[PDB]
Amino acid sequence: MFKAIVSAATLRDALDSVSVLVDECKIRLNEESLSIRAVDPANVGMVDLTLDAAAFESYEAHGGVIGVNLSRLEEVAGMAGAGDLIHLTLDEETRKLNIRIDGLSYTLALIDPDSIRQEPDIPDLDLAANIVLEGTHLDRGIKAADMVSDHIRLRVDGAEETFHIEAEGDTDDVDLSLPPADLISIEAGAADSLFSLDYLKDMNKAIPTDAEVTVELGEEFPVKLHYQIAEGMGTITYMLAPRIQSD
Amino acid sequence: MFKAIVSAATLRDALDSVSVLVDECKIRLNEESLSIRAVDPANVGMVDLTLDAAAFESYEAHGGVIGVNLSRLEEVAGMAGAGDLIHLTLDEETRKLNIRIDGLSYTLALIDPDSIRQEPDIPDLDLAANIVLEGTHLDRGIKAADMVSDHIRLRVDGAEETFHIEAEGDTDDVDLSLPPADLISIEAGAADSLFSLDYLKDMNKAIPTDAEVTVELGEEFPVKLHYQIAEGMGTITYMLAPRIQSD
Amino acid sequence: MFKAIVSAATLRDALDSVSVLVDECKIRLNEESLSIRAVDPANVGMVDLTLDAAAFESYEAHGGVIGVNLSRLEEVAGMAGAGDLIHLTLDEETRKLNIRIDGLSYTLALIDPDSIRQEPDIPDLDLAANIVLEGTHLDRGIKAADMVSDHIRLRVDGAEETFHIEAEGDTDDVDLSLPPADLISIEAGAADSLFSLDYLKDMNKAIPTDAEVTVELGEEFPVKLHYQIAEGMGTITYMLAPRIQSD
Repeated sequence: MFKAIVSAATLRDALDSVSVLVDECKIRLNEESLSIRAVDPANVGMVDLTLDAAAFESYEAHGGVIGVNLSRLEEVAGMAGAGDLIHLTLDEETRKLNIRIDGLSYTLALIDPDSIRQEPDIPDLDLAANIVLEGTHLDRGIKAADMVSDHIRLRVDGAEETFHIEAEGDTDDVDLSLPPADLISIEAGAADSLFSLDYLKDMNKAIPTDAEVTVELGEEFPVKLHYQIAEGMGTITYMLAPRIQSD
Repeated sequence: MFKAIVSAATLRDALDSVSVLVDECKIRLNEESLSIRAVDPANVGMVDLTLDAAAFESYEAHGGVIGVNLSRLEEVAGMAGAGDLIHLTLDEETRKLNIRIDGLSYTLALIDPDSIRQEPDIPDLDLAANIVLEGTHLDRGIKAADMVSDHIRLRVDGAEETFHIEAEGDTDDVDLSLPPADLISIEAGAADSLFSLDYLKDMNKAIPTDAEVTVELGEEFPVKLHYQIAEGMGTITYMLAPRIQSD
Repeated sequence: MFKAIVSAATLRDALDSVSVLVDECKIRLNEESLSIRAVDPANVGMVDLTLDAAAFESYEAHGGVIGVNLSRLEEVAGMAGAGDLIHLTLDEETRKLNIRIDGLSYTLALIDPDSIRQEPDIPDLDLAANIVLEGTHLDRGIKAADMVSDHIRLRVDGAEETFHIEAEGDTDDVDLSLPPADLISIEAGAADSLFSLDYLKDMNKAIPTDAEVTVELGEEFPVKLHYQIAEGMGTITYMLAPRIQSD
């Protein structure tokens, strides 16, 4: 089994992230925690999720991987609230998924990990010009590029260190300017990258305010977003497809 | 006339209940209070409403029955709020309906009771295994069967006394378990019944939290729901069509 | 340039008013303030807006008129909140529009005032039977005529001084009765006028509660609505097409 009392609040954060990109979850429950990670069909979105130590009151595991009917758990798990603790009880078999929340017991027929889709790996990369900002201003920067230009610039190094999420389009443009001051941390390097704002939309559509956003900036490569979304108890790594940077 | 200062809050509760099932209201104003009650066209829903003593500051009556343009009063009466008192003034004629709320006077041409539809009667039944629960957990039990199975089980007597609103469907199921403790009252009997969750949906779609739900449980028969929805000033009796109980 | 720190709250009030009727804004920035005013295509709505002294912390002007891509500024300006101060910086050219809000700089290609549409003038009229009421009861009066009758009566002088927004329609009617008392001011005259409730809808769809509504009442003529929508810092003058007053 996988014994876990999970704070209710850790439920929508974990199972919603990949949603944007996959419906079916291959699930990995390892001895330190249980993680998640897949590429959407168009291969334009990869969010590696790693769930951490003591995020539930207890738990026991040894190997034990599951593909979950993510398309079904998605709304059923969301019918619950944060202030509750959750149980993950899956020792009987892999065809069912039992969960306990507010007196309600669930039984879901689960899929064998081996017949869904190949599971990705870690592009092994180390970028320079890494930035940080809170999710509220990061999504608000997205909301500004969400209609003028289609894709978002993360222009880094605008006269040595600087960031910019701007978008050029016919007869209208937009620039979000973000200096040092009151910007948690900086790594003042040289990289800037392009990305498609839409495939960013579905991604930060779930990130209101108070989530530290970390952007690994490099030149024209998949940008890495490192996150701890809830009380500071989780990560959601999003890589979006680059774009040629001319304009 | 029918002189009634009705607390605004008693307006949406009274005229919304049948809505789910009928558009046209045959209305009965008797000397203790004025009540309501009809079967939807598909004959899969009957909510007998009985309005009680002193729910308005005053009132006078002697016979006097009305069929109301329920399809029109429905949104006009809902344009008002609870914190107001309402007047029911209908002595001039039966072709109009005058009501007073916030300085706004209304005049509706009303229908003669005798040309709409037959008005039902009280199935005369006394069931065993009667249950009680608050509307918030009752609708929340409905929300759980609202997508896995189509109809809701009220399984009563799961090893002598017990209740369960579970729903079986291909490769996925669900069970809501409800013991004694912190369940206002019980009548520990033997009956369990099936019902269609949809025709329950429209019914408890209006019941958030804090409404005592009373379920007359028997075996495969129309279940009776007894209610006092607002400050504890009204009833809405819902009978939903049974279903064969195999599964 | 036009130097203006505008309270964020003055942004949605100013640019939303004409929206209901025009998409393209011919903009007039005069030495006391900058105003706005045009007739919708169907010529059934004219809202003359005049922005006043010190509504921004500072400003400089000399002539300088602009036609704005109102259809684009409309959602971009609304992506911001009230608690912010705004800058109107347009000295470089008339092809662009630069605005500053929360670190985000904007650049919009602007149109030359001379190629959009003729700009109206002030019907020069002085009516009698002028009324006043707060936007909350005025829109709530509109919400009552919004479904029974199509157009709203402003019947003035119902037995010397009185107001009424009533609407007659087949087998159903409605009347909103409004006396002296607790009705800020009156001018007890003789005029009553008709108007189309829809073209009033889009107009007071933006007026919740606490906005003084002033209705210049006369007989069958375009009614004038004088307003100060926000902390008491703006006007929106709406003239709606009369209607024959029979019924």
